[PDB]
Amino acid sequence: SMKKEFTELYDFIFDPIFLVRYGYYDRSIKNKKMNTAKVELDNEYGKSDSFYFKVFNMESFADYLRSHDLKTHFNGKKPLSTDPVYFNIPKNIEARRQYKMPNLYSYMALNYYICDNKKEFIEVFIDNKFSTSKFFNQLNFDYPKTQEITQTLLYGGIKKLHLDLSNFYHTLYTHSIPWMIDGKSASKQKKGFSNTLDTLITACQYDETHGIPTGNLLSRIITELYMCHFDKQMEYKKFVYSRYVDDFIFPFTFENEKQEFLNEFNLICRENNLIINDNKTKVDNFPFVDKSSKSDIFSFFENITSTNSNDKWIKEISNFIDYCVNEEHLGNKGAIKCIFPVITNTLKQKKVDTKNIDNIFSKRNMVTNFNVFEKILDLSLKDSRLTNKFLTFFENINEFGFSSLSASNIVKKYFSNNSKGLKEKIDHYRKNNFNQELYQILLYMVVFEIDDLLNQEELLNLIDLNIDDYSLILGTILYLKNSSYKLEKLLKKIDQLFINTHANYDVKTSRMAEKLWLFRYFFYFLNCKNIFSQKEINSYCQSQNYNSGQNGYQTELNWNYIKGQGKDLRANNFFNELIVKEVWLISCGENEDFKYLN
Amino acid sequence: SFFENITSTNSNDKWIKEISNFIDYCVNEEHLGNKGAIKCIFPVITNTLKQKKVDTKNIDNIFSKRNMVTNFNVFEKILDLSLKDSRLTNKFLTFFENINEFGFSSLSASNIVKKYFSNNSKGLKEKIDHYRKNNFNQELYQILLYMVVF
Amino acid sequence: SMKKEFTELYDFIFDPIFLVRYGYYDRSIKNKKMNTAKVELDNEYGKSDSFYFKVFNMESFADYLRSHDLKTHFNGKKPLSTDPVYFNIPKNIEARRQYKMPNLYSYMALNYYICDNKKEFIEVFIDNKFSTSKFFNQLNFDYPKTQEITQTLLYGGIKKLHLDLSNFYHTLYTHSIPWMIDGKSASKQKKGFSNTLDTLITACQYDETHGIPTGNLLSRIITELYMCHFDKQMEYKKFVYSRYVDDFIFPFTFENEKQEFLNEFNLICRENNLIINDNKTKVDNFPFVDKSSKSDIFSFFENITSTNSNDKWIKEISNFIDYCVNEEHLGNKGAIKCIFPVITNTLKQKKVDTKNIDNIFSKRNMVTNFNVFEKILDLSLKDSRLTNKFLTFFENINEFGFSSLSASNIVKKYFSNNSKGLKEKIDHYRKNNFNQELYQILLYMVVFEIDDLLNQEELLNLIDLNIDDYSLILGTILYLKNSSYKLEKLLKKIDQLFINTHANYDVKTSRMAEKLWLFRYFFYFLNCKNIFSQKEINSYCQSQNYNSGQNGYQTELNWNYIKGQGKDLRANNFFNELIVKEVWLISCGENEDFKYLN
Amino acid sequence: QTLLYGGIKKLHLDLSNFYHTLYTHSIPWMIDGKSASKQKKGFSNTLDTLITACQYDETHGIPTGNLLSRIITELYMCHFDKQMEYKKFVYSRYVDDFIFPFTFENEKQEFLNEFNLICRENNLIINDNKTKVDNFPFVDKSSKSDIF
DNA sequence: CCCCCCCCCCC
DNA sequence: CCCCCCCCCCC
DNA sequence: CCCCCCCCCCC
DNA sequence: CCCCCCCCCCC
DNA sequence: CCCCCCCCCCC
Repeated sequence: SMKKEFTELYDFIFDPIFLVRYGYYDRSIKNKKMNTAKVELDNEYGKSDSFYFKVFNMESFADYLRSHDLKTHFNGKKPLSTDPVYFNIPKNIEARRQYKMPNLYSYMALNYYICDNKKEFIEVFIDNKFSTSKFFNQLNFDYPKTQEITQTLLYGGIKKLHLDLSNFYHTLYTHSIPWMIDGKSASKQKKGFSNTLDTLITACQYDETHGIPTGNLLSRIITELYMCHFDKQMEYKKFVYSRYVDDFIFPFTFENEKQEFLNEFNLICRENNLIINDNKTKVDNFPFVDKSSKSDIFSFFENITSTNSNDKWIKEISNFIDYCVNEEHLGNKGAIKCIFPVITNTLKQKKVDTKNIDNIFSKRNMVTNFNVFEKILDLSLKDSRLTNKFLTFFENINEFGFSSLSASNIVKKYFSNNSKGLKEKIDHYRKNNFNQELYQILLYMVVFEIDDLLNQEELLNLIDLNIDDYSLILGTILYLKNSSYKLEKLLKKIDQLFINTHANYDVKTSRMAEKLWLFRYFFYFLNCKNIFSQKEINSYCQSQNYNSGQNGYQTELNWNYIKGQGKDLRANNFFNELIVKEVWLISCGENEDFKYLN
Repeated sequence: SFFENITSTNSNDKWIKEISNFIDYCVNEEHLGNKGAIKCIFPVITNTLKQKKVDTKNIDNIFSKRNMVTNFNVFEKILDLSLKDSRLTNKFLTFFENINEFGFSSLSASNIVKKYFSNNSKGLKEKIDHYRKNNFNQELYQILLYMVVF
Repeated sequence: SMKKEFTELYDFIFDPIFLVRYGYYDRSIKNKKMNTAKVELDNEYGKSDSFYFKVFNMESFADYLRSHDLKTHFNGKKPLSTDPVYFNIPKNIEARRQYKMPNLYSYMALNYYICDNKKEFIEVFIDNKFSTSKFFNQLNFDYPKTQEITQTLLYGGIKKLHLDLSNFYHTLYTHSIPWMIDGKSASKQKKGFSNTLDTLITACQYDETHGIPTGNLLSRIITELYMCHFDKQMEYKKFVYSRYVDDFIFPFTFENEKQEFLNEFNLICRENNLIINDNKTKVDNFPFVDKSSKSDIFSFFENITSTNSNDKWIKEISNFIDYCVNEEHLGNKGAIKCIFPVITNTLKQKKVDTKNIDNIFSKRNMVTNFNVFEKILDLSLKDSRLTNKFLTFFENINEFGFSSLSASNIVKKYFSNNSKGLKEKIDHYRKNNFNQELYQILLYMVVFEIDDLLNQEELLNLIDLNIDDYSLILGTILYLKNSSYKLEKLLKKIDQLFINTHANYDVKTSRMAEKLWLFRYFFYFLNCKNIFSQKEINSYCQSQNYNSGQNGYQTELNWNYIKGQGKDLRANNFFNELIVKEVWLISCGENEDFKYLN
Repeated sequence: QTLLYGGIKKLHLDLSNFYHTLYTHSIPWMIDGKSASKQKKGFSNTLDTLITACQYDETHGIPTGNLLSRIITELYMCHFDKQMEYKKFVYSRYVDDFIFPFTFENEKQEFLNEFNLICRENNLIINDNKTKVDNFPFVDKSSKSDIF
């Protein structure tokens, strides 16, 4: 039954371990058996578009949860307020979009509350008919199935009205969530489900009521609940439409239907402080335009075989990249995303031999200096949202036989040829807080062993304020990967950053409820396993004249002393429990020395 | 040449999705100014089904299958396409005649059209009233002819 | 000196009595001597665009303040939370804009706090150089002077960049006010000036942190402080521009200047959760376009004299209206606003005799049935933001000699000819909460003695939920103006409304901290002076079987019983102090019988 | 494609009527420096003399339609390229079709100023109609895959 | 995971 | 035509 | 020339 | 207010 | 109809 498929999917999804192991970084899996009871390191079952799993993942945390219960940390009535990792990404070539990756403690508080009240979500989701977003790309509810549902919903209509909400996630008033769930006139008399949910959301973003912490699956689930209650209001008024998150497709024939729909939709938006993006409002008349047909794209390679020469494969792949970039320019949404999966699947399906793949992607044409890996790398650097897809593509063809040393040399050569523009780019994103672009550049330098772009001085200039946690981690990794440099300068930079960050806070505020919680955990976890040698930390702190004590040297660099400071130590106790059990949140590679090339 | 790389060895699900994408593609072609593209949908689907040499029971499965999760059926999509333009009534009924000869059961088609009409009864009654007041003869004719036939 | 003119203006403005007498309804006066120490009723010195002064004004309250001190009501640390009057107005022919007229108690709390900390505002305003909005159209800082300042600020630039903030007032995060004033990294540790200011603002909108309560002068002053601190940040980075509220005019010559400005402006907007309206972004190249020249408009009437016939005056005025409507269509902002003042000033300056004015505006052409007052009335009904300008124009020409009975008959005839469309309009705005349009129609019916449009049944359908206070007052006035109808049905409607409104609240919430505070004050003030006869209220409440008691009949209609209910009675005590002293907030006319035709 | 790496935007520039209005005495300017035209007998001066002899001592334009003209024009344009490379710019040129890859508007403006300066020095005129910036995702209208 | 056909939307 | 203000729309 | 894959840009 | 020239921007 | 390749335009 339809109901029973929905129920299976939602009992899979609404599990705390699922919700952190794939939810935190917004990962999707296509089969329940992918959710193995072991730590996954060498492969990736998941599909994600934000963060590189081989460096940043929740596998160790999920393994910890699988055997030990952290319910006890999450019984205090008032949820602890914490600062998230602010991580700004491109919306397009011009605009920006803000992610907020919550403190893991606040994430887990919200996570257990949502799984404890999962029926609040599941009854509405299963009763809902208009949402194609209430599957969250999980299991087998992929893009063609959601388009099938949308097509069914658009029956009978000679016209389509398209409506969008402007800046929906990022300006959503969080106290309007209980209005949508329970009725606005019942907000005026807490202790209910929706009020507590709002409180935990604001705790995830430091009691900020402006917007929802975007970039994770719990936020998507809460937003979907909000929007399915919007859908319930519109359905009680007897309207039929398709919604993907905030993209409303209204089928209609007569203008009175359209006008009555617009009045009702305007009314609910005004009641809940929602704003329509009037730029995106458009009526499409039949015959309907469809710019997102992907048939030509996935059938680019029909007439090429493994009997074709490696040169024809190279030129065909190059033409493919140009063709999909042009398709995306023309309005074919997701065409650039399609380049990497379909190249990989064509290489697998045409059954090209490993040594032929090595020749295809490692060949440098002598006259033209052209190499097709370099073209694909430059394409990925054109949009930092493509970082994960590019690195997954590299992983796949490296498995297919493309040598990792050859890839490292190609990326090194690319970076040397473009070093000046790349340094100007790094400076641009550092001044303007373009977090994902800087992250992409540093992650490529970490992955492909680029040690020539930035010297010691620029690397230490990376460790400063207005740098996101992930970039701080990647720069610190770049610095530790170079054995020539000595650790005192990094210790000084990190200490300065920690003190300056704590200076923005009440002196009774715990460190792990503050900004840079993830970098701090990285540091304390490294120090706990002597990559950050305890002797040289002692030397640095002697140089700084810190007073010793019962726990140690009374510095921001000493977790033994830090874990006990602050009035509320709940986040500190949670992260100390993680540190003692050797739960890592940042993967240091197979051999603990920060190499990700396999 | 939409259907060059599909064969009778392809699964019925791929045939369903390929036909759906075909309909969307020709509707977009007609929107872009390709005159007669929507007319082309029915003859070339029928000729592809004949030429790919798909078996009668496979045709029955292709056009009678209701996907349980999505409630999608490809005959219902083609029927709704035909109701989008009443000049398509004859082409739709000829297409139904052809695939019914190809093996698609007439009782299954009747149930599919009945279900479509029940789900859209309110809008269809408003449509009937519209064409009755405004003398839209072919639209009313198409609706009543579907009710007679199915 | 420049400083000393600024100082004079700001010591005039930052006075509590000024800030309520002209600030509450956003009124401007051109001379300090207009701020008389008496109640103004028959004339209006002020200039306002929102609410009709002859019905809604603060003159009685200001007279009360002038002799008695209400500081004592405003010493409790935690400000009482209240609901404002929600009053939605057209933004244009399509979009809407929300006003929130605060509870007078919360207004006065904010008012005294701001005047007590006026130096916080005045130092920044006087030090500011980029704002042409920091004069609030007061005294002699009118439109040409602000344009003079803007012109000076735009010197040296071959290009202008225009930037706007989208939905600035209505989506402003109120906790970002202390960020702008003090620095965002100092929000994390209250008791300071900016935090208390934020708290009083949210108290004005029922502890809602989404947006600023728009439609009054205190909101404009707070928004100007916010924006002048934005200007201080941009000036420290050595940029020069003109700002009107959120309209940024950046003068520049080279594209590097423009790009650096855009990066800095984007950075501050991202820091303070401000969103640029990317639709309004445009660069203008010299030679510069100027679509707002008003020279032809104010010189339409140069070649007409009082020796011209009344027919030529009629036709000239008609052509004038068409010409300014076309000017506004072409992008001449404020051209339609210009119609009424310049017609009035032309009639005064051409020195047309009173009987000639009567003939001009009262003449009905027999063949064409055309009357120029009816055309101007229909123009005003085309945009409800024109209500005040139309009624001021009528007041002026009525003073010039145009008979009020003739105007009443003309408006009556108009309303009879268009009764069907007008009833459909009334229903439209009632279903869709178009508050200002409904207000305009009911205010015309009140002013011009229209008693034929709506019978008793529709008038009682006016008294229901989702109707703003001002429309509720105007409908109740329409009902009391008709002596044929008896008062029991209105008493039943009003009682139902009061009970239903209190049902949305905690049972310990005081009535005058709730929605419909202004309607409730209207009712209680009428009952206190026996327009709402006490005998017939007793009869109604006997019919409803209310239990009597120490104060009276224990109903929502009895202020004696109502004033003592609720845990916090501060708002009730303040409004009871107003009621006892016969301070009215709604003018009932010269002879207390609700006639405004003079 | 290799030359256009690293760029989020492309600037397209063309020279108007390049072959047919090329001042032939500007060839020694491009090859040797304009301030060295004022004191012949050198390579570039003799080359200019033979070109004008091919078109009846006409100094307006280059005799178009043969490979020697293409070689001389390519020498001229590669010296233009040497001037732009010494100022540390990277672009693709086909004859007179300049494809400038860039990311920030300051790069584009500095390139435009330098290019304008050299064009003014050598009596070269930009076809302002063909000037356009393309933003990524880039348009490509010349795919021949369906055709072949 | 298992054992042809895939691959895209949003915030 | 008579005795200021005019003057244009359509088919 | 020799022995699959080609084929187009400019002036 | 008092005693020529005015009149418009925003939210 | 018979025995590969079809299939569209208009009024």
